[PDB]
Amino acid sequence: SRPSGAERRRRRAAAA
RNA sequence: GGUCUGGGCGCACUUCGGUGACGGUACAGGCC
Repeated sequence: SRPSGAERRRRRAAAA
């Protein structure tokens, strides 16, 4: 969309 | 940052939708 900033916090939170 | 968001930016991917724990949680907001 770009990724929704919250969606950046979800990137690392998919993993950690 | 407990954590979620929002929508771009300055960059790289790609079906051009979204994917990217990159500058960077930085910006401004929710129960902090």
